Amino acid sequence: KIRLYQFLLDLLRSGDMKDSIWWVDKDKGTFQFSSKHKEALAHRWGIQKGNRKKMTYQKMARALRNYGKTGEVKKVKKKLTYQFSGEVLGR
DNA sequence: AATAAAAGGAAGTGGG
DNA sequence: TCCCACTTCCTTTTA
Repeated sequence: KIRLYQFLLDLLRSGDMKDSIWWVDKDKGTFQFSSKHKEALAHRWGIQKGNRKKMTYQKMARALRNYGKTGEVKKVKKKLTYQFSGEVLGR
């Protein structure tokens, strides 16, 4: 199955949920979720995965934080903002 | 208080 | 066996 970081990168490239997520600085790989519309994006992630429970933004961000150690996605010190690694952006 | 973002330990689930 | 890549649950902290 698709990995969470790839699902988010794919959405940013397609623009299909432009009111839920957007690039802040695409050259740096920084992106930001919508305060009011992030839950719809989280719901889509859970459905794509076929998870038993409804996915929430809180649970999706819990998964996002696990990428901090390996580097694929890191939290930025700005509201609802994260950053992909150069490796993820290049791949 | 009400609301929200951010955090992570711990245990459960999937598919190797 | 036992790690993958999350998911689920619960609690805490800060603004």
